[PDB]
Amino acid sequence: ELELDEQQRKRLEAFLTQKQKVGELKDDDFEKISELGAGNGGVVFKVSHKPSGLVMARKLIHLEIKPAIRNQIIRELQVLHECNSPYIVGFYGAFYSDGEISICMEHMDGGSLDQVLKKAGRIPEQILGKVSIAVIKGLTYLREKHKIMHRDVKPSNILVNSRGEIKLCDFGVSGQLIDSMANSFVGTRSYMSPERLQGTHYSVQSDIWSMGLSLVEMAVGRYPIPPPDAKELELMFGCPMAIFELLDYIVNEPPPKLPSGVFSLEFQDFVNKCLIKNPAERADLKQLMVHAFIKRSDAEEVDFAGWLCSTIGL
Ligand SMILES: COC(=O)[C@@]1(O)C[C@H]2O[C@]1(C)n1c3ccccc3c3c4c(c5c6ccccc6n2c5c31)C(=O)NC4
Ligand SMILES: [Ca+2]
Ligand SMILES: [Mg+2]
Ligand code: NA
Repeated sequence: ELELDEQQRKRLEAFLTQKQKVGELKDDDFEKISELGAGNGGVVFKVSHKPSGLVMARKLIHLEIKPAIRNQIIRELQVLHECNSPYIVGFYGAFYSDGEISICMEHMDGGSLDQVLKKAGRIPEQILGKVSIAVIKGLTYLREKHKIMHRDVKPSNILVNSRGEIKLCDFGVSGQLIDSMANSFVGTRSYMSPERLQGTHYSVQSDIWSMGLSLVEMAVGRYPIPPPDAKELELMFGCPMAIFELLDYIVNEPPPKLPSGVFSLEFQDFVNKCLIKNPAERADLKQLMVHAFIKRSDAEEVDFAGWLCSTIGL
């Protein structure tokens, strides 16, 4: 299912063309255009690579560690240079400098589905059908060609742009970086599968669960954990807990689910097969790739770009 499209394949080569001319990334070649978002561990800025004129997203993570340690990280990130999927943010290059490690990539003017949600309030099903295909497709490539998991699926990790592109970002690739980052830098797991919340079996199934949870929140408009009362259900459509509480409520409670009537049965059944606790029972990639929801959505002609640009102003 990793086949390529004409327009897509043409866009994949474009990046390559540019990436070639850019050359070695140097700290003094960048110019801060603005801040994009606070990503746990470091910060993301909208920079300008003066020498090339290109606009990029520079991730900065301050890690005062031994040189060999740093030179090590940069060695691991060199892997992202091989990732070529229209469902994953284009990588430009990484490097260290004066205390910080820089991760330069492709800028996504659409932002994260996290912000998009806030703007829209709640994403339409037909739209969520495009995201599913994207995320679903992304994970496959991450495993198919790159034999690695994502390990961190959430609305904030789903970047989109004015071209109607949906790509994933924030997937671990450097063990050392994670090690050094694990220091003070630490994020939540409220989007993680229960299986992992027990040091048990964890594969793409863990990502598939993450997605399922995200899709619901985007569809409903809020975090679907725990299950919102009926007062809101009839409010939002017509019709708190501690980081450790949810972490367990997620393990000792019935998985969330999309409210009936408002959504399509196929979609409802789709998420459900995603939020199946037992990673063994939960649907696998190819299983979802051929799920009625994905087939119906893959066929639907949805102008994602238009709706997005209209939902955020763009
Ligand atoms: C709260 O926001 C986040 O966690 C983001 O994923 C979302 C936010 O910053 C983060 C840290 N982020 C990241 C966290 C980790 C890797 C990449 C990003 C990231 C990228 C971009 C943007 C972005 C663009 C426009 C508005 C906000 C944006 N962000 C990113 C990127 C981008 O255009 N290209 C990569
Ligand atoms: Ca400098
Ligand atoms: Mg993260
Ligand atoms: Na600098």
